[PDB]
Amino acid sequence: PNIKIFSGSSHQDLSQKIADRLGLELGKVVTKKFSNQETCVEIGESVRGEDVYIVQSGCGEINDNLMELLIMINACKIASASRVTAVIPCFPYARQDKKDKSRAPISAKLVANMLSVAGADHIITMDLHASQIQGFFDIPVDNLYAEPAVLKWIRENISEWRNCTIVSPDAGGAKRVTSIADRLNVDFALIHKERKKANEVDRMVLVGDVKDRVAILVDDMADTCGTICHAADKLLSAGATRVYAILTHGIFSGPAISRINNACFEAVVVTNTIPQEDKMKHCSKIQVIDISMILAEAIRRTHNGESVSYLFSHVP
Amino acid sequence: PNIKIFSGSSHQDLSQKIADRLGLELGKVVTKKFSNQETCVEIGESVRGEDVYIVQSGCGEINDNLMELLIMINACKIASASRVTAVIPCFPYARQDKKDKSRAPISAKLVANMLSVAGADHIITMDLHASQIQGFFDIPVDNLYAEPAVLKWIRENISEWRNCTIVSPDAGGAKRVTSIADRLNVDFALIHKERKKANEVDRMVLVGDVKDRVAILVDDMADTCGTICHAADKLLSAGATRVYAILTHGIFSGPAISRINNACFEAVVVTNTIPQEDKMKHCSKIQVIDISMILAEAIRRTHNGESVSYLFSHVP
Amino acid sequence: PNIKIFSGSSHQDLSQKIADRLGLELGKVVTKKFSNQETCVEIGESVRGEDVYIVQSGCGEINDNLMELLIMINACKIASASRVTAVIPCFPYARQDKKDKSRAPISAKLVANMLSVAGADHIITMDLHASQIQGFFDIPVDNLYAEPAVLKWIRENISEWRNCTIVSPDAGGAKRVTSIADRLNVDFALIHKERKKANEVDRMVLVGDVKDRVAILVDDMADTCGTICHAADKLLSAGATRVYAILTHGIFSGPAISRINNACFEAVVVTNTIPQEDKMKHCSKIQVIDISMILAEAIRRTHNGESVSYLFSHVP
Amino acid sequence: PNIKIFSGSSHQDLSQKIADRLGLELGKVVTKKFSNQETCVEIGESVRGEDVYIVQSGCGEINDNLMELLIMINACKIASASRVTAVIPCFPYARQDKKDKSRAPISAKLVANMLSVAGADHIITMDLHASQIQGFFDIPVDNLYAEPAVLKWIRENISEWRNCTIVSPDAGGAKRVTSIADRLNVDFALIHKERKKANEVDRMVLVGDVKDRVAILVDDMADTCGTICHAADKLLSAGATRVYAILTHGIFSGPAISRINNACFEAVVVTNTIPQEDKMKHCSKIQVIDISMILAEAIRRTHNGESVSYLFSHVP
Amino acid sequence: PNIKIFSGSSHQDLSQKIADRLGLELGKVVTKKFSNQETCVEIGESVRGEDVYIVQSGCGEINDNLMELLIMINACKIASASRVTAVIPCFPYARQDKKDKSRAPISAKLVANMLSVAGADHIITMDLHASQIQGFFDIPVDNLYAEPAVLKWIRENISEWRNCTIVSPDAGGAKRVTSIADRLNVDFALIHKERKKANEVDRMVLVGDVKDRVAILVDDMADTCGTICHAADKLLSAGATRVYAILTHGIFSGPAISRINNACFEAVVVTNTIPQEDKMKHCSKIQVIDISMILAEAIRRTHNGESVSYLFSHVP
Amino acid sequence: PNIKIFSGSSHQDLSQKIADRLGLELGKVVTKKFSNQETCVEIGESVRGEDVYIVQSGCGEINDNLMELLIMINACKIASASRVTAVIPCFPYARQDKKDKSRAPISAKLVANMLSVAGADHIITMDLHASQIQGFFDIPVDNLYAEPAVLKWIRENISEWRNCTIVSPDAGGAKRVTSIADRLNVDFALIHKERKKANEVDRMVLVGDVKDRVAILVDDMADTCGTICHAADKLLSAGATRVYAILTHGIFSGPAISRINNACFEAVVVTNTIPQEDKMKHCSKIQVIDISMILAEAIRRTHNGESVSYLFSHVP
Ligand SMILES: Nc1ncnc2c1ncn2[C@@H]1O[C@H](COP(=O)(O)OP(=O)(O)O)[C@@H](O)[C@H]1O
Ligand SMILES: Nc1ncnc2c1ncn2[C@@H]1O[C@H](COP(=O)(O)OP(=O)(O)O)[C@@H](O)[C@H]1O
Ligand SMILES: Nc1ncnc2c1ncn2[C@@H]1O[C@H](COP(=O)(O)OP(=O)(O)O)[C@@H](O)[C@H]1O
Ligand SMILES: Nc1ncnc2c1ncn2[C@@H]1O[C@H](COP(=O)(O)OP(=O)(O)O)[C@@H](O)[C@H]1O
Ligand SMILES: Nc1ncnc2c1ncn2[C@@H]1O[C@H](COP(=O)(O)OP(=O)(O)O)[C@@H](O)[C@H]1O
Ligand SMILES: O=P(O)(O)OC[C@H]1O[C@H](O)[C@H](O)[C@@H]1O
Ligand SMILES: [Mg+2]
Ligand SMILES: [Mg+2]
Ligand SMILES: [Mg+2]
Repeated sequence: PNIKIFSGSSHQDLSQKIADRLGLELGKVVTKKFSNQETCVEIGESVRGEDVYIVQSGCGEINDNLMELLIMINACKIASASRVTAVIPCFPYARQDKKDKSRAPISAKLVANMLSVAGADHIITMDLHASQIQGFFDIPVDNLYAEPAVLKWIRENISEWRNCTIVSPDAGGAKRVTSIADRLNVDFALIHKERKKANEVDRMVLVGDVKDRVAILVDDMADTCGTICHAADKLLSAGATRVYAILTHGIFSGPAISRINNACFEAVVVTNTIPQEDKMKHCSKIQVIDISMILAEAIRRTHNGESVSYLFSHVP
Repeated sequence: PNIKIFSGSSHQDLSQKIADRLGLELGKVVTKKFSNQETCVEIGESVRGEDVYIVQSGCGEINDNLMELLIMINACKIASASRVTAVIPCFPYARQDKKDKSRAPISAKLVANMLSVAGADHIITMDLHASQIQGFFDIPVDNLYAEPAVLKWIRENISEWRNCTIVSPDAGGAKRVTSIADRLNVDFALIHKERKKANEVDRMVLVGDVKDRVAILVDDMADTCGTICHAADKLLSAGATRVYAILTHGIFSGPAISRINNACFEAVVVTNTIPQEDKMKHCSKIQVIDISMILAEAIRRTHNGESVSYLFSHVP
Repeated sequence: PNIKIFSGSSHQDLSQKIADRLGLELGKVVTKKFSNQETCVEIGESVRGEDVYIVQSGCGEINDNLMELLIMINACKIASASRVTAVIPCFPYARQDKKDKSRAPISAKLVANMLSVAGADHIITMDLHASQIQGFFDIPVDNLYAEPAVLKWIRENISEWRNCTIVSPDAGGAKRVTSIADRLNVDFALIHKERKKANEVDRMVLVGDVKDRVAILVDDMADTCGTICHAADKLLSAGATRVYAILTHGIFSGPAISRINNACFEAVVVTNTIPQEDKMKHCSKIQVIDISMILAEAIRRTHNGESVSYLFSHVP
Repeated sequence: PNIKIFSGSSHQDLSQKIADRLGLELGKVVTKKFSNQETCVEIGESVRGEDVYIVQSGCGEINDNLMELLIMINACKIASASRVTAVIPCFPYARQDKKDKSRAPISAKLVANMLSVAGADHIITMDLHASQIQGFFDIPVDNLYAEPAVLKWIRENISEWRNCTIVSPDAGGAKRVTSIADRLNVDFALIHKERKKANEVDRMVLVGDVKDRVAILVDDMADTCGTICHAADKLLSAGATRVYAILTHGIFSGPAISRINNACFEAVVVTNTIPQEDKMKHCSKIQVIDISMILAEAIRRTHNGESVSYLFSHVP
Repeated sequence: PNIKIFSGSSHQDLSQKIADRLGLELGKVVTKKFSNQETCVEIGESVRGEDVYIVQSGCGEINDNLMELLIMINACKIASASRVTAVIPCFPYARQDKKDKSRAPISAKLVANMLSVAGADHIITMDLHASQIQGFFDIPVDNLYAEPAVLKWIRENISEWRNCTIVSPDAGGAKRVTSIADRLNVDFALIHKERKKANEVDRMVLVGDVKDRVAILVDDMADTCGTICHAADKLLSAGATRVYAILTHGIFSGPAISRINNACFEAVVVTNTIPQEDKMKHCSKIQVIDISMILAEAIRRTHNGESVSYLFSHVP
Repeated sequence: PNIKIFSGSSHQDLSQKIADRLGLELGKVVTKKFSNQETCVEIGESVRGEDVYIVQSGCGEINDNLMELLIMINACKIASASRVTAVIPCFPYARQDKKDKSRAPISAKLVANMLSVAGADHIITMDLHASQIQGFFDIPVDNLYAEPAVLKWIRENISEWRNCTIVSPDAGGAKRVTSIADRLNVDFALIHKERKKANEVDRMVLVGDVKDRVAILVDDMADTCGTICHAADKLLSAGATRVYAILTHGIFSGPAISRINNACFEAVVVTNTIPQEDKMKHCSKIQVIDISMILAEAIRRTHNGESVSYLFSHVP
């Protein structure tokens, strides 16, 4: 079997980068819409007995892209592909990973079931919002970390990183922030927005010392940037000299760009798990860490039957 | 168990009509989008041990609506509903019902599998593009016909219906047209657009006599109205006095409204399996047959454990 | 893995032809009946890690043959075959492909589920009564066409084929007839037997012109030959000079042979998806198109991981 | 839900007896064959929300009957039956319950899987050839014993039953014979036909004393009656005064009737799990124990949610 | 259907309390071991059409208890129970909820799959180590909180609770601690043990102010009490006046009792999701919050088809 | 793919013998217990695309070992092993192979389902208590016989084996004993313990002649040795000169060692499907037949795609 890399409509630049790093051309696929807005998928080459990797991030037109991915997976399976792997850099519906409300769906589990029934044999993803999403499948799920790339960026772009403090913008980010602070041998802090019992002012509590130090906000994603912007205001109010925000998934939906442009961030750093070209044109603060080499190495090692553990300590 | 009727965002007027005919209020659901365009479903009441019917047509934002339906089905199932029925008046991806091309997906089968894995126990639909889609599920699938309502409309709105000829706009509609012509005891004709071997003019062949008679075009759906418009030009060129078009699913996507407005149709008749309010505002030729009574009777009989065979001979 | 071709009891001559065209000997199998008429299957060689193809048509003792096929598939799967493919030239129960009656089974879907649970990984079949039967499986299903062979036979055996008209014996055959007429660039006609509302005479309506022309009846199968015989009487009554019947599946059950012998057919042409040796001995009108080369090429390309699209335009 | 009893073509007299004992009329079903010998099933009444019991023994046209049963189960399931129970008095393919040969199918497991995929929720059967067949399903399987009826017949029809010896015709029947001998407080013996290493004479070894005593052969079934006839010759050669044969399943296929008529049996006693009317007309030695009351009580208790343990100690 | 409460061997006192609060006697079950240490389960009464709740905590002989629970679930399912619910107060293998190591199993997902294949229709559990474990099933999973009972205990047993600080013993407990601190309107702190890069001294970092205040350690479980004991030493070293530890699952395996007896805890508070009678006899610091009323109310509401949302704000 | 042999904690000496006979080192696995007695499995090497064989007998801590095996299977599957085979020399819960009691679980079927859901693709086992357990899986199950090794031991260790009688200790062993007696061309006898109707003395009935002959007791297993010890007393009381006991599974749980030491056995012969080192230290009568060569040959032939039928006639 040979590696066949197919791109959905979501992140075709990332698919191209992965294919170039693998020394391959992208597989021939026409991914369009019928007139009635139904997804049209036209695989333009044989995938018989091939090791098919479909790159599709959960971003942009989320349901459009997920349906595109499912249809492409099913087409490859029925076309007798040896193995179909869904490379989903940003897993859609990952934040709907539990039922903590009455009648609430576990949409991440539904997406996992849909991918399984479409015929996916393997999932490659980066920085799942909850790592337990790996357990939502009965197939192997690669949950790659952007943490080595984040550490590289911090050590190369922040002069006073050895005296910095890594800040969690919410309680759920504590593990990620503590891991990064341990790897950098720096202090960490946590910011919590307390629960909205009524319609008074949202107030943020900070635990840890950030006074007269550079604060690096690290989180898994910035959708509306309410979390990171509120954390940034709190950090400046607490005496932080400079505030950075580093995310792996830059969704930047809704008012995020205006929020960041009016915030105090020295830089907002995201990976290219989601296309950022449009976002960077309206926000100069955004910088992008390319993770295409990580995904390409993961695909290559999956095809060659080699461990991907190397990707959790080094940036290829 | 009690009937609980929930509406998706696709066709809420039809859901309201069904609920009124059942003497019920629509179940409390908030069906919106998160900022990143992920589907948000908030069922506002208990469905424990209830007989849940979710009305969602395949129309408008097709993938949005289908994801909404799947999430609502899964939420109801996890919320311990006694039974979850998907009332899908127009089945999405129904035209992708076979693999007659290399690497082509069977998207209808994928949609059926997704509905099954979401937890649907029963499907109620009207005039499946292919009746074999019933076989795409392992659960009961009600394939209701709009034919009795179509016959009622023909007998009440076309004065010379006894001398009319029912015309199939393509080869695939032949069974539907022959059934309608048999029930009306009238002649039938078939129109075929021959295959596009090269880039010459599309030419249509008509088998049957339509000269100096009213021609009624009957088809399962009109998406772009290319089929019915081309058939209408052919019918007028063949000597038909007046041309009607009767569909059960009025999709009217893309250039359909301009096509119909510039066509020669006496009337374009569709059911309300898809919302038509916007379409009727731009095309006076469109008239709507309400099928909400058929769907309401089907839901009521399903809940009461009664046969729906009555719906195939009478309009309630 | 190597190709292993196993024959059921249904069509062993076709299995032999396929094996010869593949340059193989048929796999050693004893397919008999126990005393109590239970199916006895004794695979006489190892199939470990082999690519097993089991040839069994739906014909003769239908349930006997289907049980034989299921038992052989399961034996091969438990015997650790790399892949088990059911080569079913005529799919049994294919006409029971929908539920258009109260309490009616979808027997084609049940057969598909039984084949899936027996362990079939791939289905190769010719001219499914409904192409949507491909969607009854979650495994790849090859629906081969006899149309290229039919076109070859028409062009080589009917002198006036360029002025002929291809006739559908019922409404459901319209797509097949229009496709053949397009490929031959000839006229087409359709014959419909209207629905039996009471016990009066069955009357047939013909749409299209067949007067003073050769009429070729093309259908997917002739079980009792009531359809083709009634169509032939109608065609002669309408002024057709000569009438041919071309089918892909010659079932010829019940009164079919006497019907054909007393009909006006110039020739009844079927493929050898079903054994015809016995039928030809009692009806001189029957001629057979060998499709063993099509099936052998399909099996060879499936084993070699090559596209079978070539089989839809050429007869090997 | 109400009890609905449907009969297949196999044993309709037993179905009638069960229905009469339940105070019900048999459900309206037409079970015939299409012209091409495909099974035709036409359920003539609604089974919506009903507790459906389908009676079909594995006998006669075995594959015909099993396909009939599967199609009826699937039709009832798709017709929205509350529960579908397969009442299979003699389980087909029960003797193919293991793989003790290379490439041998486990046909009993395949039949169980087919019944499960057809939609059976419950199996009621009598005296499975191997009780472990209960484990071939994931649904409850009632394995009823004919042993209480056998003990009743022995105590009422054999005057010297207290001095009799119960004889196993093979090694596999030892548990059944020991259980019966324990319940009767009588001696037991075992007869073994040693393995056919070459083409010499089949010789039978008897362990236990049967001299000058009545010998009762007890086995689960008599298909060809080779086992019981050879055992009877051995028992007479060993000095048994009279020889009885008691089976629960009288298959009597092939040469069984001539074998019994030429044997020395005082009586051959079978239950009516298989129709015996034809067999009794050609063999006066055959007597029938009616087990319809056992099956009717099992169905009634299953419907009422009551234990069937009473059936293992008493004959209702 | 009626509530049937069955106890495994793990926590029979809790099962008795639940049954008393439900006004029921525990179902008759013998749960012992065969001589070869295989689990023996003997359900002593009919569960036909019953709503069966099996109480079995993941504690003590973990694999013994889990196998007991699976066997009891399967026995109830095969015994035709209407519904089988596994009441698992402490979910076993819950800490193995992700694959963050090479070749690491997701044991929680395996346990969920085993419960699903045993036939569980519903899971009721308290304070899952990861709430995403709800997504490991395709059945409803009730993840009850001990938080209302914890808040009640804090407000009734700690005089200076309004000036206390709730402390997370690790980064993963941050959400639980922030929720509790929000509900009490008190400060919170977090303690992190940094990663063991080499064999130097384990050092703990504290973020937040605990000086001269009562510190309440809140975590989901205390297995070896290394986390809470190390956190307690850190809290005293940081100037906390008194230190409490509140857990929902008191596992107290290995050296936990000696660790607590030599620690500085004012009280170690656990629920009775795990039996604590033996632990309290050797550690006077341990106090138990009874949660049997929460579980009993959850079971009663599940049986009655009522929401359990009331249990997340009130202690019944 | 390469053979990877992994050992559980149950029988590591047998795993070592298998690995040596295969010329391999055992795969690196740490199989321990967490503090709370949860199974900890740490596979120490890549199994990507490997043919993994996990050796784990059902013995010792039965539930501990079975959970270990399931966790290791699941870890190998998620670690992308090409194929995972469970080598289970003594199948746990094999005696719970049917439901012959009210509410009784079929624990063997549950174990099979658990192995299937863990991801096992193949099962290799020796002398299943019921061969129908092969039918409890949908994957191939190798049921190897210790009979050739038993025959070798008899012919090499019992001087008067040609005049011996092979004795079944119960009715269920009759097939095994008759097969062995046929292969040795010797007499056979059967011993039955009649059912315990009340609390009187257990009495044993012997059918067959053992007077003044060596008696060889052959059974599939000796758990408590009650069966073989009672049979030995009966055989001596019946005039047997010497009594041997040959089992394939020596469980020897509970009072078995004291029972054997106080019995009259010339030798108790078992295979090493279960570790016997501890048992032999307290009972000199126990001798061990090594079957590691049989298991190693089975694994090697499974990997090489060769028949294992040779293992049923010869000891490698
Ligand atoms: N150091 C690590 N940190 C986090 N996750 C890891 C780590 N090592 C492995 N994983 C997880 O395990 C998966 C597979 O691990 P890998 O080392 O590539 O080999 P294997 O597939 O045999 O376990 C990765 O995709 C990742 O999800
Ligand atoms: N021209 C065609 N007309 C009809 N069916 C086709 C055609 N081409 C392909 N198919 C269908 O697609 C199946 C597989 O197509 P093929 O071209 O062999 O490659 P792939 O399996 O990769 O799709 C065929 O078995 C057939 O059912
Ligand atoms: N005494 C018995 N001997 C043999 N099988 C039995 C016996 N009692 C029960 N069974 C088996 O258990 C099944 C169901 O048992 P039953 O006592 O009716 O209640 P439950 O279904 O709750 O177990 C029966 O159909 C039969 O297969
Ligand atoms: N306030 C809440 N906090 C956390 N989990 C909740 C809450 N409300 C509901 N849940 C979760 O949802 C499950 C079921 O919710 P409930 O309100 O009882 O009704 P429904 O089952 O219809 O959703 C609970 O068992 C719990 O896991
Ligand atoms: N002589 C035999 N006696 C008993 N069981 C056998 C015998 N031959 C084969 N089997 C069973 O069949 C299984 C596989 O058989 P084998 O001959 O190795 O080839 P195949 O897997 O192709 O059937 C064995 O593992 C065993 O369970
Ligand atoms: O401990 P024991 O019961 O004596 O030995 C196990 C026996 O139980 C079962 O019948 C096995 O076939 C053996 O004969
Ligand atoms: Mg967060
Ligand atoms: Mg059409
Ligand atoms: Mg923790």
